[PDB]
Amino acid sequence: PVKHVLLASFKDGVSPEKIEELIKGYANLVNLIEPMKAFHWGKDVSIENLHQGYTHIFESTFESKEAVAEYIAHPAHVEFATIFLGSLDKVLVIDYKPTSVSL
Amino acid sequence: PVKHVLLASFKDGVSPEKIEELIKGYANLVNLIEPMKAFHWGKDVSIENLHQGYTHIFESTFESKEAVAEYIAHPAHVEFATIFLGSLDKVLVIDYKPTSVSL
Ligand SMILES: [Mg+2]
Ligand SMILES: [Mg+2]
Repeated sequence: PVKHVLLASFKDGVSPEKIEELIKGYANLVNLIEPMKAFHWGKDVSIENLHQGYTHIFESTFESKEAVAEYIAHPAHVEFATIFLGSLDKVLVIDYKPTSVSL
Repeated sequence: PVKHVLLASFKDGVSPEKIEELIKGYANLVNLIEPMKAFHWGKDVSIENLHQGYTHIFESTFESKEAVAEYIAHPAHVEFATIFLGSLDKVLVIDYKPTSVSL
């Protein structure tokens, strides 16, 4: 359905340990928030030098645009987002419905 | 394996028709380039106002980091990239190996 993509840069002084702690917390929102169905992440390993300072990507899966909105309004999201966003330099969010060249 | 993510903003004066033409061309690289295995895209429909001016996302799937490198070096990529990049304002690329909280 709808993929919720967040790209991030962790601020100076955020440890690798705090990053893995934060990522486990973000992923836990699957469990805490009904509409969020799955969570995957990655550290950038590109070679093109086009990452624009972002180092990580987080993708969460939803069944609809309305489900993403419910997630954003959910008090567990609002609480955790303060924690997570507090450790970021850069953030970028895009939501899309995966489309392909299909018949 | 490795997901190759490109975020884009189309420059002023690129028509919706030229965009769909360009997207069909990018997607065709699946066919032209062995290492590229699948292609999906989306227009941003986020509500958070965090998209940083990017409007589209393109995700291509590869089997390895080496396969992405082969794609970048492939002459069909080099030719088409001039065309596609010529119509962009903003571009951002990240490659990642999808990771999850798993046992
Ligand atoms: Mg859930
Ligand atoms: Mg191919």
